[PDB]
Amino acid sequence: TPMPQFVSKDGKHALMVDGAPFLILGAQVNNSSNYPGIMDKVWPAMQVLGPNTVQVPIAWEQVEPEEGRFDFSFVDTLLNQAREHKVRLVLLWFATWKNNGPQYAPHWVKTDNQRFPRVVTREGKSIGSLSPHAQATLDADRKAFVAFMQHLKKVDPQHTVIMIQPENEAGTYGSVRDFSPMAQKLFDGQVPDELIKRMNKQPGTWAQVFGADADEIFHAWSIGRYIDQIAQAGKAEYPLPMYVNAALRGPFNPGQPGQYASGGPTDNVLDVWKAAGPHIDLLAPDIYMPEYRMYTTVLERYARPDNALFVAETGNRPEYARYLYPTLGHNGIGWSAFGIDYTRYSNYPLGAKHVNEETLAPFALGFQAVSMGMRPFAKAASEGKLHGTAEEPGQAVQELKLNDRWSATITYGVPQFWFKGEPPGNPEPIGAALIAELSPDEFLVTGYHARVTLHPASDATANMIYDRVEEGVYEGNDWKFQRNWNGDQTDYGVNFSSVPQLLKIKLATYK
Amino acid sequence: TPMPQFVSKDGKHALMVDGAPFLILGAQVNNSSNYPGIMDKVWPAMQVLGPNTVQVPIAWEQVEPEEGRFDFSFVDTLLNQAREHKVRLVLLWFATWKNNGPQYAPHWVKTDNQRFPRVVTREGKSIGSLSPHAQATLDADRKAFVAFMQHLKKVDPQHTVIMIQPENEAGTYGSVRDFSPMAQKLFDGQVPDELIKRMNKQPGTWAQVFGADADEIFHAWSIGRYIDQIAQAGKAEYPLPMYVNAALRGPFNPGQPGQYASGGPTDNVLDVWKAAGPHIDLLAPDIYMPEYRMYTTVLERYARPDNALFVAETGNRPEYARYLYPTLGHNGIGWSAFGIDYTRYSNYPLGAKHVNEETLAPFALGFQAVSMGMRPFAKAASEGKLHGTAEEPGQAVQELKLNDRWSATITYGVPQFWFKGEPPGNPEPIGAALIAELSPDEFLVTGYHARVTLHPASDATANMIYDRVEEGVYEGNDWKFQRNWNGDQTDYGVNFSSVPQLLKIKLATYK
Amino acid sequence: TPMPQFVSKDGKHALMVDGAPFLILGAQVNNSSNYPGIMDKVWPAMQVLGPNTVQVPIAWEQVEPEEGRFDFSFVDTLLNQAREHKVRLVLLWFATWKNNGPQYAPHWVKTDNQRFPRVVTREGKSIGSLSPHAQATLDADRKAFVAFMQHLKKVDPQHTVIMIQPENEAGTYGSVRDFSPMAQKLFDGQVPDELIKRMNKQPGTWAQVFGADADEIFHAWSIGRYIDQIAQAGKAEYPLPMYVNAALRGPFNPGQPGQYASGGPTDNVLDVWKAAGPHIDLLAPDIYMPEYRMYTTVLERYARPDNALFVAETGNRPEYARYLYPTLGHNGIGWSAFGIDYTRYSNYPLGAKHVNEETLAPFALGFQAVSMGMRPFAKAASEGKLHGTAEEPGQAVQELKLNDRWSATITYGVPQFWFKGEPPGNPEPIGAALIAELSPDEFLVTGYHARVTLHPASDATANMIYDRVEEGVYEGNDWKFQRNWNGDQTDYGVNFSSVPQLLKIKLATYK
Amino acid sequence: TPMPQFVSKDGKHALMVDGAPFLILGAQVNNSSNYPGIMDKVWPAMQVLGPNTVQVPIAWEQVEPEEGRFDFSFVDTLLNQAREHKVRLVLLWFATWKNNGPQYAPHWVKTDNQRFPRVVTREGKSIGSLSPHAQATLDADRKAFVAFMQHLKKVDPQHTVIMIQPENEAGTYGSVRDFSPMAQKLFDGQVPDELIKRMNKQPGTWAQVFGADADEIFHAWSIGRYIDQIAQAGKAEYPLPMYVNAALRGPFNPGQPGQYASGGPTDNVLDVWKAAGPHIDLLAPDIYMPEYRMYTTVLERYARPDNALFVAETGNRPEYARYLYPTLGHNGIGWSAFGIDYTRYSNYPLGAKHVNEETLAPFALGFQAVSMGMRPFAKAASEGKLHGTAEEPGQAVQELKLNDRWSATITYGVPQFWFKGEPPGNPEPIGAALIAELSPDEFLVTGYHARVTLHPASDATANMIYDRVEEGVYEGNDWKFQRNWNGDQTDYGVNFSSVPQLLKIKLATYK
Repeated sequence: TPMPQFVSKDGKHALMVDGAPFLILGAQVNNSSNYPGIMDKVWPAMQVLGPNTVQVPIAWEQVEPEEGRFDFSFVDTLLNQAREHKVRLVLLWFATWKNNGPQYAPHWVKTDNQRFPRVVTREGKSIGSLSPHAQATLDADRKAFVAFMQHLKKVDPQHTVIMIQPENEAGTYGSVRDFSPMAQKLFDGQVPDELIKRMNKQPGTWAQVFGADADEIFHAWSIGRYIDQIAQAGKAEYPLPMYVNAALRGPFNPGQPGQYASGGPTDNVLDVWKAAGPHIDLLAPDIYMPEYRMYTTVLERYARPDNALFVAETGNRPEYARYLYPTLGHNGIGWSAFGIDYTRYSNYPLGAKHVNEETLAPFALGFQAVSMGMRPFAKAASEGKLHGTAEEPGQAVQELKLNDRWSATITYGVPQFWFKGEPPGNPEPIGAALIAELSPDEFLVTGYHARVTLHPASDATANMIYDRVEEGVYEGNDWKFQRNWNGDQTDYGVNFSSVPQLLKIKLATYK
Repeated sequence: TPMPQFVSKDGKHALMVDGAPFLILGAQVNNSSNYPGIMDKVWPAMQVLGPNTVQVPIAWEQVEPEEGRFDFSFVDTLLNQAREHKVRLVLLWFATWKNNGPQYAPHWVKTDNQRFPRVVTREGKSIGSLSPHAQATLDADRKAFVAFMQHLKKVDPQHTVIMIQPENEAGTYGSVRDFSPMAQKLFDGQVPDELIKRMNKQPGTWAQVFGADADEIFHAWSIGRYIDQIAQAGKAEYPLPMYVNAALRGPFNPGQPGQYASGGPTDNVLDVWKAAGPHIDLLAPDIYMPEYRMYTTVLERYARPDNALFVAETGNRPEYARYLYPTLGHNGIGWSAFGIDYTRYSNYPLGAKHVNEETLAPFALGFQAVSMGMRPFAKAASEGKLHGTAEEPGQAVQELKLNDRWSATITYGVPQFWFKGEPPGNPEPIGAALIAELSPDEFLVTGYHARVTLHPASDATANMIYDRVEEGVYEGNDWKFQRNWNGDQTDYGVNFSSVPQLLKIKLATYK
Repeated sequence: TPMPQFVSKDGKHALMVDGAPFLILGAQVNNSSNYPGIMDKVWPAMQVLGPNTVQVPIAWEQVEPEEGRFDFSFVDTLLNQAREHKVRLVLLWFATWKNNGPQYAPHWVKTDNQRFPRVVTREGKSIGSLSPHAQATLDADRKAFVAFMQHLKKVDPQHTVIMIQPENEAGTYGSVRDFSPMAQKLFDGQVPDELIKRMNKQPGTWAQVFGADADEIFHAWSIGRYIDQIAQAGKAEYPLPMYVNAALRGPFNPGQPGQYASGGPTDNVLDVWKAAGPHIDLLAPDIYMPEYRMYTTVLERYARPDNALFVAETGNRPEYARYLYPTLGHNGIGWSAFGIDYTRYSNYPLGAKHVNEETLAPFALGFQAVSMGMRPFAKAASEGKLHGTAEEPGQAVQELKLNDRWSATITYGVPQFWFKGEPPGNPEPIGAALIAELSPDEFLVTGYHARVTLHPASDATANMIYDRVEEGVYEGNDWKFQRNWNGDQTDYGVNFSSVPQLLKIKLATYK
Repeated sequence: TPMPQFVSKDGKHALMVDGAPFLILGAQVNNSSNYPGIMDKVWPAMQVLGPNTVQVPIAWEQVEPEEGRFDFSFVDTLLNQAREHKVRLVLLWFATWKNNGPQYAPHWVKTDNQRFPRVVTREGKSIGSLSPHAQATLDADRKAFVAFMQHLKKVDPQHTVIMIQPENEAGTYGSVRDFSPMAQKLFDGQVPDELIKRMNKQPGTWAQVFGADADEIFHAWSIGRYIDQIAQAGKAEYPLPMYVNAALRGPFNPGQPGQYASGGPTDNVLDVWKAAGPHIDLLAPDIYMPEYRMYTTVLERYARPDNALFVAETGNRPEYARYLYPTLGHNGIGWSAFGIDYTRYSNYPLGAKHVNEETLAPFALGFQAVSMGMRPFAKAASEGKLHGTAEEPGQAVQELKLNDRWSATITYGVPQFWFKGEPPGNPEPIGAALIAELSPDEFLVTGYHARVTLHPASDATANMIYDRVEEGVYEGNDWKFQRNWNGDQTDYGVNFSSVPQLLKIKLATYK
């Protein structure tokens, strides 16, 4: 009965849950959906979407409303509800930083700018972001987080909670770093040796070592060390996997640090964050860029040999749903949609104007399909054998290289039969496909609004035979056969529309 | 267990109901919805709208169909039904005047123009309005009203009925005053001393004292004294608060008296009516002017230090619903929509072509929101601490000054998140906000189709902190907490859509 | 317990049913809806429409399928069903003529053109209409009709059946008369004395007496005498009222006889039919002319001092519904819509493409309204005191003279409140009003999509007072009060929309 | 209690089921709807459509997954379900050929191109079609088919299964014939004597006898003999009727053999297939040509004196539904729509994008109408006395010759009453009519979106009388009368809309 753990070796990764790889199919409630009196607007939405994991804020202001006086009653209530509604949990520690700011820190923290000081701009102004350099703020956050992880260990031997997110989009808007004297005395000092090593540099001060990027790298290092110390102390009580989430900078035309949240784990300081954070298992992007080229580039930059891809947040508008499968195709640990409840809040223009059964349906389709084979899909991801893709506007055909023997053509917006002319694509980009290689000649295949045409990748497989195309579902790891597709259903690839269908396809050659 | 009473001192007012301030959230049935056989088309509409007070006609013709033979059986039935359906009552005495005319007076009154004479025009014609100068008509109305108030005292110790409206839009169409000899002998006489005092004038006859306005002021005085005598005699039996309602003249381009109902409490004879009517607690406007500038000007003119604002009637078309909150913002006693039943009558073009759940929804939203905190809202109004505003077409932003420390920006038609560009306003003007100052740093806030952004009003509060933003409801005066809004839900003001939500917002500063 | 009877004296008429005047609010099933196995598609439509009288074919071919072998089992079944579904019946004897033809005569009649000969054209051709001159055909029809009326007397002491229609649109298409030798020997003879008397003519042969109209008048006389003899023999067994129905000729631009059904009771041979038919109580028009001027002219021509108006058939398209009230305004005996069942037959373009709750609603509204006061309305018609009108396209205002004291203005398509501008009319012509004078100052008033404004018709009533405007219903002749309309509901006339409402309006004058 | 049998003599044909002629009103499930776990998406669609016969694949790969190891469990389950849901079955043997290919043959067949060789092109390439010349493939298919028919005999004494289809669209895409040496040695040989006889030719080799068509005729003969041998061996175990289905070549502009499936029973090798296949009862077209002229021409070419017409497959788009009645008008054995289940597969553009109650309704209408008289309709077809027609775009009138005495005019898109102008046709071509001659003067008539006007075909019947027009249904062969249509319902022909109605019309003449 092992607890959840994150493993990563030689560029292959797994979130182990109950002793086997697990893929997070996640939903995050809105930021103020973290009280008993509002949960009856959370669970009905989850029942429609059907995530296997729900992200919920655990606010520092609610568990330590007065210093030393802890209250974990909402954690207790939430664990009971998640167990009743059959989901795992990822708890979000809203503390020193939530979207750069201290708004979720307790009254006795965020109103006391002397004991818990804010970042000071170069021009001398205090701004709405707590300085990472103050020992008092670190001590207070870590104490509450330690008490949190101690409580969790006592009341969750079921391991309902599988990961913790310490802080939420840490970083600073409105200044590249802290310019207070306390900060400057550290910025004037020598760059720590660990960072010199990891960055392949020569010793010196921050200004000497990093030049024009010293301010931003200093801030990223200082935030990273701050959260790493919290993660280390919490893991000493209850060593759940832990990750931080990034408010992104633009992948192609980023602004200046401070326009984006400086110091957060943005795509230019990933090495700094890895060096600062040996106790942080991964750096997760929060992706609200609906354009295909931007979204998929962010996925590629955060999927590294030293970083399992977890899309911790993404939009809940219907065009976002299709990005689930390409995310899983990077063989990370999963993907989560943000803003899933019926509280009538909307983060439009980032997300949907409303959350209801219609807006959730495109998301539920993928969650249902993956859930039909989640443990085999997760095993495949743990071995780097998952492939996934989403439809790009203006391109009705994609090619997926599977292995030496087979490839898959993905065609969007076509009939499930012979068609004349070039594939038109779906009227809106809504298609996706997901393929796991189970063995060299057998694949798990699902998709929607799309045709998947497996075909030979070499002369050795030119004489292709469909041996079986079994529709069915897995119970855990046991395959439950429904029917063998054949005839019209495989003559023009295998075609998916709007219902979740999993196909276990065994290929052969005639000899 | 005190009876209802109206208190007013130094420009602050309260309708005391069950020993505490009360705000009327009212609905008035149509003019012929005052019989047992039609009430099953009243209560289903009230169940949807959810008023806390219902206005119903009590017709002189129904309670004294023959002289001396009183019948209060409908009053009895109505009290039972209002108690069953959990509303308070305001009873409208349809007697000497209903919309200037005697149509609701009994057969033995309105067919006898000798004993109960009509106004005579300057040219000698009797018109459809009873003369205020006839002692017989005053005596007969007052007798029936006294018997009415005696009956009410006996059968309503519960105080279901909280106010009485003697007469209904008294005044005269088609003549500025009565020109009959009976009238002229009074018009030739000396202006009574009380009116000379209140009007800051020198003694004389009506023509000497008031000049070109003598005819209209004489008529207003004479009607005012007539109704005051009825109110005084009724209050001697059962001293419920009492008010009269005004058919309005145009605020900017009024016609001549007689085109509008001359002698009624129009905005140019309010002092005359106050002098004539020490036993009439307030002069209430009936507002069927949907244009923002006209509607809000009428509110300002009738909200005086000597006159608590009560909007006794207003339209039931959807654009009217938003005027509830600016009305309450004048710290009067409430607001009532006219024409609320399912009898299939329509007073379009003044009001809605139909009354159903769709047309009532915009009204129900505000009634539900205010009802969630009605007694605290009424306490705030009794202290002059209520603020309210409605959306004006072409203006997407309003500013509300709250106190020395805080103000509120009201923004219409915007996302509940960051938006680029100037606020567009709602496509139709439908937004409103209502704010009560509970203490210098704590406010009750609700609105719809609107964003409320509290912000510093002085250098002393520049370092603004949201201490709590508690969503919840009051049970009487006891606050029932649901959740604390934070994060996305307060980063861009607090945003309201189409559901009733009450926020108790405590502000702080970091130090 | 009297049987139904028709009375007519000095231009005033009544269908007496159960000892008092009765107004037929009728529905006729389609022509093949006269068998047990199809009645379950009749009664559900009647339940929606709510007629008080249903017309049903009784086919000669079904009650005498072989000569001498009578079968009245469907009559028995139908009486049971009409009693169960609470309607009266008018039975249509489909025999020698149905729409000019013998198609409903038994096999042994309509296939035997020797014993039962057809009309012969001038050029020698037999056409699809039976000759009225053959004694064999008269004898056979009359025998079956006598057996029919004998059976009815035995099995209907309840008087479910209130009238009989002998034949159905008798007349001849394709020839003005019979030109066979049998016919010519009668045409050559002397005009019978009774017809010479009634037509104010001098004796002679048909050609001498009537000139160019001799052929058509001869045919009308001969058909009239034929049916009169059947009616006389049937009435001798069971003297129910009896009427014949007319396929109309054009009121303004009629064709030639034979294009229209020559010999039928068309508007130019009404005197001939009255002379030929002393045992036929009335001549009823079948009106499928939707244009206002044509429809109302037909009503005027068939409403005579010697002819009570009964609209035996009219269209079931929605524009026809409004013609009910002007029909009743001629103080005849009622009005019936044709084609009322759910068999999925349509007589479009004459009638509606479908029969369902939507197409029936405009008809049901009037039937419900009249049924709320049917016996008082019928009493008023029996005295010539009913007034009715329907909306004409392009005319939004009509005036109804009621008596010396009062008139009514009918205004179409206006608000139920003050409106600026000229009345626009309803977008389609759908309005109607019905007014019964109960006494000189009291009226029964109903309407739909219309305003009724009673107003003085003389200087004596200039000082008009609404004494009562009672909404309610009658149970038999007992008035059941609901409420008194007043205020807004009578300030702009009394306004009717889409629900059935009956108002008993007592007018007064102030003195 | 006879088993099903096919009889054909002198150009008249019958499928005898339970001892009497039977007309297949068929539905075929999709190609992968042949497993227990998917049948719950078959029967709900059949319940809506209401076929009397369902076609289901029986796949060689499922009944002999390993050689010698038979498994008929799905056959057993399917028989139980068809009996429960009250349909007959036609089982489709998916074996050596399914749409030219071996995809439904077992693993040990289709992956072994040595023992079970594919067709070789002229240029030397193996293509996806099994060669008919290999004795091993014939032996293996026939063995499995024999075991299949043996099993069926044991478990289906109820005769739920009425026909078998050996193979499915046999033929070859991509080559006119096999060019392998094995094939060429047969092609070089002498044409068998039976084919020389039937083709009215002189002896010789294939190239000598048939010239430019030798390749295609050789292939058709070789496939025909292959399947005939299977049919003969299966019939020896259980002699159910058997048929083959044809992937069609274009009727007017066919491509080359190999573009269409060469060797299949295309319209140019019907004589070859008749000569090769004395044990194959008929050659059935699969018609996915929606254009009227192409569809009806295919019907005419496959309806031969030596070939009963069975439309084994046709489209499930709504325009196809109307082709049922003209198919039955060729006096064959029935008609079946392809793709009838709720699995969410679509063979659009050939068929409908979706299968649901709306898309099935036009098909269900005809199935319900024919089912109301199926055994009399089948008796009439067995005697060549069925007549049927469908609406052609641009032609609103058709004439059907019935016999010497009567004809029927079919008019599309007109009212059920008199209309002015030329018939417009239905907006889309949707009408059809079906007429059985029961005796010289009595007909069974049904249709939809159409008028049927019976009229004289000779001077002897000029004096036409409708004797009876009985609406009703048959229970087996017993007529159950509902009503006699007359009057309006027969004055303008008999008119059909969207509900199933069967009329038994007896015609007479008056004398």
